[PDB]
Amino acid sequence: QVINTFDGVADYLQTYHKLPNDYITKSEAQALGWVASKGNLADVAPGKSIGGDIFSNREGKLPGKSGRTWREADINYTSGFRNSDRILYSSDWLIYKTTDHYQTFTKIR
Repeated sequence: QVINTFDGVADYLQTYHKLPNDYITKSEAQALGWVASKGNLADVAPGKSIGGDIFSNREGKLPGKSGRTWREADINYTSGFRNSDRILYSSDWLIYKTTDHYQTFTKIR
């Protein structure tokens, strides 16, 4: 039910080409009552993590291709304020990780 680690998610993405069922976008989350400054995501959407939004890369920290879109998902989230862990996945399925809020990324896939 909750796939939120870098190998589990990497996994799921590669096989299903979509995020597991416990991910919702910032938008859906706001729709449910999340108020970032309150750190209450887990109170309005228990078991969910933020994920699925476009990640821009206009800074080219990630390999680019004309036509490639990047998406991100929060990793290791249980509750509270958001952490520094993220999964970055492309259109054409390259998978990267960041543990320092996009300071650096590592190829996973």
